[PDB]
Amino acid sequence: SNKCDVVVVGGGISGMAAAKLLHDSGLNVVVLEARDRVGGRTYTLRNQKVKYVDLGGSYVGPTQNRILRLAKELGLETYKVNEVERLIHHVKGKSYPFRGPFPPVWNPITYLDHNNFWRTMDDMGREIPSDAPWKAPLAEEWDNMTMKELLDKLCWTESAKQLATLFVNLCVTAETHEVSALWFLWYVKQCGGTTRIISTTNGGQERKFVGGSGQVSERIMDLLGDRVKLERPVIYIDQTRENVLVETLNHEMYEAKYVISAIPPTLGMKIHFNPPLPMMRNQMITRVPLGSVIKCIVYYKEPFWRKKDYCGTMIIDGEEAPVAYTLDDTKPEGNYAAIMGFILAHKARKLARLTKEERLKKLCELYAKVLGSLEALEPVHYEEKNWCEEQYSGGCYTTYFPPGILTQYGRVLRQPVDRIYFAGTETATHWSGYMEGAVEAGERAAREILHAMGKIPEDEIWQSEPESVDVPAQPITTTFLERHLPSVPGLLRLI
Amino acid sequence: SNKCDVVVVGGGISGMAAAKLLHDSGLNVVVLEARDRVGGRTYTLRNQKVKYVDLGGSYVGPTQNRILRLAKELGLETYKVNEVERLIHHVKGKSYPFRGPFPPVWNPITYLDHNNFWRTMDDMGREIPSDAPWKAPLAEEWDNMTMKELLDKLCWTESAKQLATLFVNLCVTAETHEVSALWFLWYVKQCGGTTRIISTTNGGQERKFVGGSGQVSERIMDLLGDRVKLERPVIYIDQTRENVLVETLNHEMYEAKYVISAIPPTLGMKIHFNPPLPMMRNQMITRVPLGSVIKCIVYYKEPFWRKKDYCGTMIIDGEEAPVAYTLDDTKPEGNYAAIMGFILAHKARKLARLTKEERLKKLCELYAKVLGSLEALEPVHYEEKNWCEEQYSGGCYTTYFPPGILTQYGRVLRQPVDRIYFAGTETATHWSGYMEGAVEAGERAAREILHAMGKIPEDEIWQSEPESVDVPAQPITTTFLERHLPSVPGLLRLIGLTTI
Ligand SMILES: *Cc1cc2c(cc1C)nc1c(=O)[nH]c(=O)nc-1n2C[C@H](O)[C@H](O)[C@H](O)COP(=O)(O)OP(=O)(O)OC[C@H]1O[C@@H](n2cnc3c(N)ncnc32)[C@H](O)[C@@H]1O
Ligand SMILES: *Cc1cc2c(cc1C)nc1c(=O)[nH]c(=O)nc-1n2C[C@H](O)[C@H](O)[C@H](O)COP(=O)(O)OP(=O)(O)OC[C@H]1O[C@@H](n2cnc3c(N)ncnc32)[C@H](O)[C@@H]1O
Ligand SMILES: c1ccc2c(c1)[IH]c1ccccc1-2
Ligand SMILES: c1ccc2c(c1)[IH]c1ccccc1-2
Repeated sequence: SNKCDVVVVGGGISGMAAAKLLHDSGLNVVVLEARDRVGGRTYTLRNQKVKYVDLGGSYVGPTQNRILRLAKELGLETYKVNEVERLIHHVKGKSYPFRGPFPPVWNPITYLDHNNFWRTMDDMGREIPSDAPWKAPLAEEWDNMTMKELLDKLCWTESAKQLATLFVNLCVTAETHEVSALWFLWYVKQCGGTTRIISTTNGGQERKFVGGSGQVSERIMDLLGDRVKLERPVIYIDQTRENVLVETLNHEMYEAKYVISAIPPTLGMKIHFNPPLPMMRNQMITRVPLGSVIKCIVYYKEPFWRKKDYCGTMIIDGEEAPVAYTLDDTKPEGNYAAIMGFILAHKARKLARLTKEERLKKLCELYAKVLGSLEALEPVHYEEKNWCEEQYSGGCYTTYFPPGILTQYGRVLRQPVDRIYFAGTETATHWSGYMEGAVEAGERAAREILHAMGKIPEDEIWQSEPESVDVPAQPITTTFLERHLPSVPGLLRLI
Repeated sequence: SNKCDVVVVGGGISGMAAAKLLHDSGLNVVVLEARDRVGGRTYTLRNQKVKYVDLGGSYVGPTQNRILRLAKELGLETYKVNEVERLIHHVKGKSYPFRGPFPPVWNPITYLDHNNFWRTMDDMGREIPSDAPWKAPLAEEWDNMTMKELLDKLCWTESAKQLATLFVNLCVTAETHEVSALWFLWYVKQCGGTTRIISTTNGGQERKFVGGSGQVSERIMDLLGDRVKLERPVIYIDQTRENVLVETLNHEMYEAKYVISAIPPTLGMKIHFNPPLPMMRNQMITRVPLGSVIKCIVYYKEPFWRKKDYCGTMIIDGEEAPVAYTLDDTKPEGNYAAIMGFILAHKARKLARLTKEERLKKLCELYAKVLGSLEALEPVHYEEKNWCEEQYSGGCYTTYFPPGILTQYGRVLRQPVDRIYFAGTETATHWSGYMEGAVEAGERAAREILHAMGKIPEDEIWQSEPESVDVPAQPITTTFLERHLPSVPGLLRLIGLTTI
């Protein structure tokens, strides 16, 4: 058997971050990665036509200080997602160009409804502990409702409901009826709230890595060399003995003092445990699916939308549109002009049955309508990735919690099981579901093990992160009117 | 590599029924069973104190003809669960003895609400195809709501809502808020409806197997001999070559023309697939958890409840009661007096913290109050099984579908993946979640492979089952009043129109 201090299961960002921290501490780490590549839910494809493209996780932003610090240490640079020109909200078959993070509404009733919806999500969020959403004072009430129910309750307008729906679909690549209100509200609040999560400028979509996010995992793999074992899917973990035994599908045996599980919680199901997992984890890892998304990048000779003062961001309401949300994916040099769009939630399932060429045509025709340009009909290249297909991801971006699960099982997610500690973005308390959360969880799990080894004190397991100098956070602000305008039922009570 | 025609993954009733059918058709079958035993979610414990006790699936009933036929063929007999004396509905700290399948109410408004709740469950069920619940006209609308939301819409009394909630908890060992309304309405409909599923006499809980339901799998294992491989958890299935390769955790390799997956759908995750599963299945097997239950059996010197004219059936409403439902589990001979109780859904999680001795005390104190009997405080023995703990079950009784899942993923539950066919009770179209469904699905998967091999025509894949002559099904009947009494909103609509 191959003997080491710690086996890290999964060479995604979380696993790689944990392995790098343990390696840097002088421990012998081995990273066992199921795939023939590192990066997991990050994947950067290189070819002459795109140079490079992120087909998985890509965007980083302010307050994601851990992924920015790790990336900078590995010699990576960020550039800003193009948000110079106008965003588009495409509503009832018409493009409404706008500026700012939130699509505007003109109907005064609809305005109150929209304002109240975003405000209420953050108000509810403020009662949900980041590290313990199940401790929210109304945790049971909110966990026992879907986002669909909450939105049906809150939204007096079809307009607000459709945008809130799009927002849920885009945040968590799931339907409003699929997810716990408590979990969703937690999810938003632990990314710093509605503005932070939805924003390009000053939000989660501000930046991308020059040369692609896959370089974070690739360059930690560069550092660790042969400590990374590719095509080593872990099938079995045995903690009955002095040392933990980790077995891979190619029959290899790894012996460690401790294990970090840096895989999506539900992919814990692909590992056979001895002894059995405790009851609550045994059931938890069956209750926590990942969302559904196809990431699609259409390439053009030029970023022709910029000529019409569109930045390439499109928010596209309604069932018919295959893509509800797009960003400009042009390279910082202004070449390899491209529009990135997500086919979200049920549409990922619906449109997966088409050919690549058919999806390209649907995307091109949608983009020609929304951008109002025939140039959208003349793609020079197309790249796409359906994350629903991935045995070793389960989906993207992340794990959602259906109604009732977070309150009953949420405490389990990072509870050590003897000498197995849990990393993975799902176990983060901030930007859980992001590359940031991956780094937070990997490093926290690694330091749980350093604490178990008597190498660090309890108070050093959870470590704050200095703010990035390259990507500083600007405060999230609201207006007096946004804070105090009445809800639609608020305005009715008054009449 | 160990070569055969069909590898069956899982030695529950479904995989055993599949293996038996294929074996009986002249094929070379292997059953790869993860545990040191067969039976899966069925498990008959034997010791001197209890003689035998089903800690898992136990009850069979009218319309469950496939399990009755399979059991009978294996030499098993059934007996009737005790329903001679009064059932108890325990609501708000008081016991109300009654007779008949549904706890009665006297309050006329409450009467219309209860009547309408049960009627509406079945009315909605009649819209849902057993084999394609996603084809219900309102499939999307019903699949996008929880049972909590549907009860909130339907129940105009707290009384009906509390009984309805208990009904859901008891039926699918899940909270009303955890489960799809479409799926739950399908689930009840595919068991023959509210009366059939809830009833002891003339329903799902009418009978038990003499000696325990574990005998079904054990006796099929005896028939198959060494073809059943215990402690062979499957870890890897490879379909990239001419023959399917199935690898187990101990590194044994099996080579087959075809595979039957007879494991709960989500436990499909414990297998690494080459090539990868198609997208829809890849995601479906992460979206379908099993419910949560502790089955608890408290033993007494005598079935002392019978002397107070109580059959041992207690429907116990509300949060404090660890157990919401009990049946007399006394042996047919009248000895090893016992009360079987379920600790359901969240209470299974909540009370698993306690010691066995502490759960026993809580159950006795409950039974003492519900039965008005100090004798309930004098148990002689106790057995329990928390199914939440089982790596190779995931829970009990069965897989539930959270909102949105059944319409998006439902269609691939039993869709073959190249040379893998899917059995297990979850893939049944009648009494899915039950031993009956396990038999239906195992046999159907087996016949799919027989069809793929050109051994039978397509029209023999799905086979009807002759009605058991031993457990005849009384039809489910409604009275004129039951069909036409207005809902509470129907009564209110009538009152509106009279005053006009
Ligand atoms: C897919 C996706 C993700 C994504 C997103 C868009 C798409 C289409 N956009 C994002 C974004 O713009 N910014 C961001 O921060 N995140 C975005 N996401 C999410 C992001 O990619 C993930 O949160 C992050 O990559 C998660 O990292 P983590 O390290 O937690 O998880 P992982 O990448 O899934 O890595 C797990 C690795 O484990 C291997 N694996 C799985 N099972 C096994 C077994 N049994 N044995 C060994 N290895 C295993 C996986 O192969 C993977 O490499
Ligand atoms: C647990 C339970 C179930 C139950 C119930 C009460 C409880 C507490 N009450 C019931 C009742 O009164 N009447 C009834 O008809 N059903 C009742 N249920 C449900 C019933 O037990 C189940 O529907 C039924 O037994 C399911 O049979 P099925 O054959 O579909 O599935 P299974 O029993 O889970 O068997 C699966 C087998 O597969 C093995 N396994 C799992 N993973 C693997 C891998 N990777 N490799 C190989 N084998 C695997 C399991 O060990 C199991 O044996
Ligand atoms: C709200 C709004 C937009 C996004 C998100 C949440 I996760 C993300 C990743 C890439 C593009 C866009 C998003
Ligand atoms: C409704 C009512 C009662 C039951 C069921 C559904 I699954 C069954 C198995 C054992 C006891 C009770 C039940």
